[PDB]
Amino acid sequence: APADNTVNIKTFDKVKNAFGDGLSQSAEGTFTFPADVTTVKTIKMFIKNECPNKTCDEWDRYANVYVKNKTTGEWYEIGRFITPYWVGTEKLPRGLEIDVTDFKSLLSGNTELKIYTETWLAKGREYSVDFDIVYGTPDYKYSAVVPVIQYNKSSIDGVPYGKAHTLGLKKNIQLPTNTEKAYLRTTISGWGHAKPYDAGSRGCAEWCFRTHTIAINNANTFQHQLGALGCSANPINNQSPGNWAPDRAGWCPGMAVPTRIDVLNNSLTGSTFSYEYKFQSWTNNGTNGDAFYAISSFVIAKSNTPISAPVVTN
Ligand SMILES: CC(=O)N[C@@H]1[C@@H](O)[C@H](O[C@@H]2O[C@H](CO)[C@@H](O)[C@H](O)[C@H]2NC(C)=O)[C@@H](CO)O[C@@H]1O
Repeated sequence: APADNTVNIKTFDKVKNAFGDGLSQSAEGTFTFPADVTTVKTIKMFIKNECPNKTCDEWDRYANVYVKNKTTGEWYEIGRFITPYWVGTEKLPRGLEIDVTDFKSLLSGNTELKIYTETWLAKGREYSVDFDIVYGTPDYKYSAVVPVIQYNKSSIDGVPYGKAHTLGLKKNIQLPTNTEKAYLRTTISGWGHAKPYDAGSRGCAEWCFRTHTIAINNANTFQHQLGALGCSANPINNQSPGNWAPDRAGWCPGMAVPTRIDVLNNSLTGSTFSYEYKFQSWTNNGTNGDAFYAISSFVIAKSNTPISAPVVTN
């Protein structure tokens, strides 16, 4: 049979995210992706950060990429990473890799993308992003994705962690009746060294290890352990003198923030069910700054027959 092909799509080419008068922390652009995605098996996004000769904002910054929903105009976070300290991603020839297959329905035709870095220096960060589309035979011909929650405009725009009440994490999701497979895609990272510290002088939410929970129809169904990823083993090991090696809770400097995939029960199909993201209980005493969990959680619906995006309500 004709060999299944892989197409590479180049979009951002050495774009700069920076902070300054005539500068911008984000860069957006429209790129042409093939129109038909019915045979797309995988899409890999590669982010190359060019930071030669300490020419960039040397801090380990929060950064992310979005695809625009052509009809609603809403930006969906397709990938998130923390810039390495001092250097770029040169240690990785193709750059940081994040699977964005879940968004194949949005990556068709002239598609608008946005890349942001929470950079506060004019030096900023420079990137080049390309995508590999691998065609073959996906088990499901059609897919639809919609965000359940997105508190991710920046690290400090994440959900405040440790306050008396934490609202905005509960929604209702309505899956199409023709849904054959459904699952959640979640990306969460913590900011801050808020007190009280955990043993080991670990403040929240950057350093304190936590396991969060997703409850479906009130039943605790999935668990998200934000533990040690093994930052010392990071291939981008040229980050010193920055504090790159110790483990943060669920992330590392110079590494993509992990994508958590939770497969929903087929009994949920053709139903509206409750979704609730619950952070592990903690109370900020407010003596050492804030704590925030930048989070985006999407629900993907797949079927061999055309499927509309699931409906999310409060
Ligand atoms: C990924 C991560 O958590 N990075 C931290 C940065 O966010 C910190 O930078 C500080 O970020 C806040 C919020 O954007 C700014 O208000 C603050 O000015 C900025 N501070 C500096 C010195 O750039 C950073 C420093 O605390 O620590 C990590 O890099």
